[PDB]
Amino acid sequence: CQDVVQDVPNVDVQMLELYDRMSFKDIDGGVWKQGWNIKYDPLKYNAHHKLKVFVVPHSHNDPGWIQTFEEYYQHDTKHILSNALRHLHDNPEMKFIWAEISYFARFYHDLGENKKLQMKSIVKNGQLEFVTGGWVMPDEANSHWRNVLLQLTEGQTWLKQFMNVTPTASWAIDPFGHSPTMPYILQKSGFKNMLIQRTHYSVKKELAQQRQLEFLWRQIWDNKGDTALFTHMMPFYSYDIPHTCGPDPKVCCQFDFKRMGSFGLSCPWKVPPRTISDQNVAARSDLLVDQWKKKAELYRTNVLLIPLGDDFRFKQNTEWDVQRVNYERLFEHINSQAHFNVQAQFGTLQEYFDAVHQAERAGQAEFPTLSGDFFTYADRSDNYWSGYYTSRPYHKRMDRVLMHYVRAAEMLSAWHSWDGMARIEERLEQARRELSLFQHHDGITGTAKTHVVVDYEQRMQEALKACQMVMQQSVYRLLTKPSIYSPDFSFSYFTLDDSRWPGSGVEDSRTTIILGEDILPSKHVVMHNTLPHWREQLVDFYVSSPFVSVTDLANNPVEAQVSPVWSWHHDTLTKTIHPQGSTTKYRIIFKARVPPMGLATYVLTISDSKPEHTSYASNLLLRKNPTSLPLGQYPEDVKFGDPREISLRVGNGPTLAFSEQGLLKSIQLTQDSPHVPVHFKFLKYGVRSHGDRSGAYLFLPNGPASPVELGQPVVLVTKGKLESSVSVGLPSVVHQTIMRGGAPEIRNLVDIGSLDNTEIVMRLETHIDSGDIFYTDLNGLQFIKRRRLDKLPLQANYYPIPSGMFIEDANTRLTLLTGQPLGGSSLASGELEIMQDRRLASDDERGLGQGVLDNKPVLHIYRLVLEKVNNCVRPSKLHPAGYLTSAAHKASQSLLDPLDKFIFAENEWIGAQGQFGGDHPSAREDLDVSVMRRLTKSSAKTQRVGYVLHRTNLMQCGTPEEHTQKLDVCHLLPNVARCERTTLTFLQNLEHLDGMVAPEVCPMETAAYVSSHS
Ligand SMILES: O=C(O)[C@@H](O)[C@@H](O)[C@H](O)[C@@H](O)CN1C[C@@H](O)[C@H](O)[C@H]1CO
Ligand SMILES: *[C@@H]1O[C@H](CO)[C@@H](O)[C@H](O)[C@H]1NC(C)=O
Ligand SMILES: [Zn+2]
Repeated sequence: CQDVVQDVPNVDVQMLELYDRMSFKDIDGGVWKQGWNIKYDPLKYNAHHKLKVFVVPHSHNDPGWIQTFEEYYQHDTKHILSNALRHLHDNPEMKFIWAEISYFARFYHDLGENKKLQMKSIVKNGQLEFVTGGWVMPDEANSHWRNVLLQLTEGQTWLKQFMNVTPTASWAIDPFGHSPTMPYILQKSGFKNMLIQRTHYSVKKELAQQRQLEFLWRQIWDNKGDTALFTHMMPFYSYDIPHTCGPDPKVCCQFDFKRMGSFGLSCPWKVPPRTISDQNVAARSDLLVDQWKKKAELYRTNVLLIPLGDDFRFKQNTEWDVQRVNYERLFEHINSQAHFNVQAQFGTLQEYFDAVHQAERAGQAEFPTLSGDFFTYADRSDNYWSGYYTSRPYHKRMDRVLMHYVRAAEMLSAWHSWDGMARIEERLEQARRELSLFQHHDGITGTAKTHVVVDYEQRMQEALKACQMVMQQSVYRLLTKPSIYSPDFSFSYFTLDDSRWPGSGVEDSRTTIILGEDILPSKHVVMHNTLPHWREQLVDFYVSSPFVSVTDLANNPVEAQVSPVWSWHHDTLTKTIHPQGSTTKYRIIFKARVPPMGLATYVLTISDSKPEHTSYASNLLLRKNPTSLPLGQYPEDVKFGDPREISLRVGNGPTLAFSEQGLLKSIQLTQDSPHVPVHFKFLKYGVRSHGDRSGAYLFLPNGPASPVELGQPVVLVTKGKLESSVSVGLPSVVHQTIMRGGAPEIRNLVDIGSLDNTEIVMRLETHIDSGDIFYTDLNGLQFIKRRRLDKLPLQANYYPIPSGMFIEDANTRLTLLTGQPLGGSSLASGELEIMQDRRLASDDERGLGQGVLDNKPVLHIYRLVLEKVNNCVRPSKLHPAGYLTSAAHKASQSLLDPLDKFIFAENEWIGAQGQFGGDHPSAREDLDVSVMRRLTKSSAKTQRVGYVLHRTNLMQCGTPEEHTQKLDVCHLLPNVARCERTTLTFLQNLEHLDGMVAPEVCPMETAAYVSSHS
């Protein structure tokens, strides 16, 4: 195993280091606005050394953006694919590449048998080539690596099954900036090459000058280079034809033959394309070859990539003809004129890369190594695209909730084979596809039109119902005596109880468990733990009486706490946002202990008075002019007081101090230790008056953020033995700090309401000497070092916070973990800030054609971890990575993969069992079973189950925390006959494993295994 902490990799280009030295000046470079006037030596090419040009036709099909997936399919894409099949079938030298498998699958299944055979032969013969092969071309900023892998797998599994091909070349031309998480997943999925486009214009200029646009991209912590994936970064401002033939768009536009008039389209540089003929072909070729040779100067080999395409192109039959025939004329003339020393032809992406690598092996070139990422993207001037790190935050949070449900449904149902009548495969397929579709760079990114966001949300809501049905049927099967198990596959044995989604305040969707001495006295509840180690976590349920006690299934009492159910309302009468307590239901809380990847059953029983093992929280309402708050049968009266500082401590954990406005002020780790200043504050950013306006994509603040005026907010304090909290109703936000004895949990119920042209940010102010350094994660997979640069505007210093961020000095670290991707930064030493929501009334000119005015209440969740780190073994000052401690990693896990809760729906569960998985191995804390998926249907003689194992890297800080079982996923299910290491998509066997034992992986590595069973 490589050491990912102490050996700083030596690479030719390290993006953080490049960022430190680069100038980022935005000067007019001539026709190539953001470059320079390229020049070439005409004698560089001759008969023995020609320029091989590959023109690769393509069509960017967004799965939802301005139209919904289905509307684009009906009005556009089905015609693109139908005409592609026809044209390629009839024109054998023509080529075309295809990226979005969601669309291709949709298409293919509406095809007649004869067309399917035709389609398969143009794929087999190489004319139609799939690039990447993912269900979509995912966003790279907000997406979790688990879902990037999920959608890549959904598309490639479809391609292998139906087209019998697995792409090894990736094409990502539209994501708004790029992540090293991609080469990481791709390289472990059999890929050999990848292409990217949207990177900072300054970076493009800088790398082009050094001919470093093609590089071996390795992970920032990879000293050896085993993760390296050859990468081609396109050099210009866009992937359209005007910006892909060469440096001058006025010239390249004349070579987009769809712009002569009958298609509506035109050249904004004022010169239109003209049909090629014998009279003008020489003059046209002169212009075109000149462009190619200039573009060729920016790269190292004599092989040139020339994409030919744009959004939803190759739709009309006449369009196929006008592009094909004109380019064929150009090719015939150019290739026959020795003096150009050029051999040009239509080609595919893989043809291009194969030719480049042949040249490389011929010693014609050597490529540089690079590590780092490509965020935050700006396509021009000061237009940094950091607004989409936060846009439509409701759905961003929904993404993470569905990510987890999918994982839990596939894992719970993988333990058995199911009869087709149960429709398990069918429901999981739908859940996987709706979630995969949302990874699209206009889905999770929050950059689609209002009704298209609605379409994605409705699809994820059906996916969530599908997962719940699979999960509850599975739990019923795993915890009912076999000889009693009698399933009705359309019945609800259990209903899921979720405390954080949609969230209290967003939607009253939780069911109350109704008990009564004169009716039903008890109720079974079941917790599932998808993680591969024993886990204890407090779980809460709503009950109809405060007098309830908890037992495990051997009837051992379990300590519990009951609290009122508090909800907040903007009292548009005394003009306050204040809490109300339920007089009809209550919350019971207790610690559930659940086996690794297993289940645990508990029983809640009502009594007529205080039970022996249940305690009650005290409640304090702080506001001047208080009024009473009745709580039905709750046994303790609410206490009142004037606003004041307060301090709390649950168990032996930290003591937190709060301001009189109910916000965190300081944290004291132990009895003795000091009160570390850590203050939460909410501020707002506005939009510029004149000039470029912020929009769904762009964040263009009219200056630093200004404090939200709070007034005298109402603070609610709940103090219990197991859980305490401090909640405050602020304008636009009900902010809550919850304590269970470890790092606190923070929840914000954000409702920007009608605050047009406003972005609400949540900031943490500390005195940690962080300087200009901070850390953010990439796709929930790794943490990268960021350096705030004052030579860049504020918006350029915002980065994706997909799951976490932290700042530290020599002794102290503050890490903020999130349950949803949002934008964020450290704008000053000791500060961390993360955007909560943004309402924008103007369009930001990137084609969306609307602002963001469809905001809705959303419950954001976080864990806040203050830690001493002077004793931790950290990477050197020069290392570009950072790593979490054990506590922060477990805190991220508690947000992304909590215990699932099921309430038995009927009165009596006959044959109920108390636990499942008590014999599963409890693996080391840095190891996770990211995916567990049965890959075969029940009629298959040999069952196959796939596992994706991921090991993160946690800092050594002096806490032994040892003694753990080795997890061998291949022996989790009985009767194993074979165990294989495979690509992460499970599509290719890479190693036959001895003894059918799957070894554990190294820190920061991810592996896949498939176990076969008789
Ligand atoms: O085709 C052009 O005119 C290009 O410059 C592109 O603008 C092209 O429309 C496309 O990339 C626009 N992309 C499409 C969509 O997926 C994005 O949100 C959006 C952001 O601008
Ligand atoms: C699938 O591709 C393989 C090459 O790996 C080929 O040998 C096989 O015949 C193909 N199967 C089908 C259904 O054409
Ligand atoms: Zn796009």
